[PDB]
Amino acid sequence: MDVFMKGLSKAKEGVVAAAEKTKQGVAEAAGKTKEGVLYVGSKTKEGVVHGVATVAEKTKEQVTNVGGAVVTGVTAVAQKTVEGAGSIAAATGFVKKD
Amino acid sequence: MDVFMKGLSKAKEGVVAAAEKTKQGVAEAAGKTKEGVLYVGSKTKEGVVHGVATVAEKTKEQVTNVGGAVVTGVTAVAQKTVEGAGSIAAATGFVKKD
Amino acid sequence: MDVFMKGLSKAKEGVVAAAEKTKQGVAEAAGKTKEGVLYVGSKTKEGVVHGVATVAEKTKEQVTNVGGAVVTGVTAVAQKTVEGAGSIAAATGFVKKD
Amino acid sequence: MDVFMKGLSKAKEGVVAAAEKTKQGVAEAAGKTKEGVLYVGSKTKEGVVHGVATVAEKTKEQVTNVGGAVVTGVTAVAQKTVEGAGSIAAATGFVKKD
Amino acid sequence: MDVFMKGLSKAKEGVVAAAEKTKQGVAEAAGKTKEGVLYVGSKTKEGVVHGVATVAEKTKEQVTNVGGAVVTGVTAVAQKTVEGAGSIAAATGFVKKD
Amino acid sequence: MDVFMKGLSKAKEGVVAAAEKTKQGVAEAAGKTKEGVLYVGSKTKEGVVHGVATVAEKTKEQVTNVGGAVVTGVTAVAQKTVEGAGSIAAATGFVKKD
Repeated sequence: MDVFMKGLSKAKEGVVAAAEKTKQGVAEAAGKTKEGVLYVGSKTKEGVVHGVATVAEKTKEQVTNVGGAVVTGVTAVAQKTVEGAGSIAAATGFVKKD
Repeated sequence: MDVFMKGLSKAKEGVVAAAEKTKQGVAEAAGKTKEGVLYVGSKTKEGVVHGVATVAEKTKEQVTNVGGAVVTGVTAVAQKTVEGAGSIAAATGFVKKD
Repeated sequence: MDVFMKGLSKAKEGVVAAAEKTKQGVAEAAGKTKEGVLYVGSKTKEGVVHGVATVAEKTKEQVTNVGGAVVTGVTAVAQKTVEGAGSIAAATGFVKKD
Repeated sequence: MDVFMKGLSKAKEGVVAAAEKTKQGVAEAAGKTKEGVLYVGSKTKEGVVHGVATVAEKTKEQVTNVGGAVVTGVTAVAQKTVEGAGSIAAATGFVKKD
Repeated sequence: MDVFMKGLSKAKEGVVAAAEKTKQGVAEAAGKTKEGVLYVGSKTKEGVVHGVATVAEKTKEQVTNVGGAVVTGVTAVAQKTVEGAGSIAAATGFVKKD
Repeated sequence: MDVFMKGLSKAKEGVVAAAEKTKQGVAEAAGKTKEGVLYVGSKTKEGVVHGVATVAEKTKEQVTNVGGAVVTGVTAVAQKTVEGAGSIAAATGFVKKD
């Protein structure tokens, strides 16, 4: 079970170059992410919200937030004359300069 | 079971160049993502919202949010004279410069 | 079971160049995504909303949101003189410059 | 990949009875057999005979045997008033004797 | 990968009865056998005979045997008033005798 | 990877009865056997005979045996009034005798 590979796997005489993701000026809020996850015979239970109650009576204002991730604010990014955020990959092999 | 591969897998004499995603000026809010997920014989239960109640009586205002991810705000990005966020991949092999 | 591959798989003498996605000035809100997901004999249950109640009586205002992901706000992006977010892949092999 | 099964496989409410082979008075010599063999991505090399030489000169007798299995003799079986070699399988289920 | 099973596999409410092989008065000589063999990504090399030479000169007799298994003799079986060699399997379930 | 099973595997409410092989009056000579063998990513080399030489000159007799297993003799079995060699398996479940 060879699952996640970046290169030579049961191979011969390879020249591999692999880059990866970049981010420049990103503002995320309450996000989830799974990159390269492998379950084998497992049993999970993720991110549930259960049994929520909320009562109001003769009140003038009520603001409630329930969740896995609550974001109530400013998530700002400001850039100016920003230069260079990149993943470079170079590979060279089996050269015969004679 | 060879599942996720980037390169040579049971091969010979390869020249492979692989790049990857980029992001420049992205604003995400309450997003989910799964890249390269593999389940084998597993049993999961993800992201459920169950049994929510909300009562109001003679109240003047009631604002409620329930969820897996609640975002109530500003998620802003501002760029100016920003330059360069990219994934480059170069590969070279089996060259005979004589 | 060779499922996800980018390159040579049971091959010989290949020159492969693969790029990937780009994003420049993207604003997503409460989105889902699955890229390269493989289930084998698994059993899942994702993203359900069950048993929601909401009562109002003699109230002047009631604003409720229930869901897997609730976004109530501004998700803005502003760019100006932004240059370059791209994935490049170059491959070269089996050259005989004599 | 459910390959060899004798019974219920992803089923419900079954009554299965399976018997198997019998042998009574059998004489085998230099035989091969494969029952329930499964190869996955494997590479084998079985039972080869390679590069055999044999020279005679002014000799009065030469008897040679080369092989994977050489049997030069008596393989005999003798039975008399022999009784009973059989595989029986009985199954009974979901009976409602009222 | 559920390969060899005798009974219930991912099932419910089963009544299974399985018997197996029998032998009574058997004489085998230099035999091979494989029952329930599973290779995964393996590499084997079984039972080879390579590079055999045999020279005779002015000799009166030469008897040679080469192989994976050489049997030069008597393999005899004699039975008389022999009774009973069998595999029995009985199964009973979900009976409601009222 | 559930490979060899005799009974309930990921099941419920089963009644399983499994018997097995029998032997009565068997004479084997230089036999091989593999029952329930599983290789995973392994590399083997079994039972080879390589580089055998044999020279005779002015000799009156020469008897040679080379192999993985050499049997030169008597392998006899004699039975008389022999009774009973069998594998029995009985199973009973979920009976409601009222």
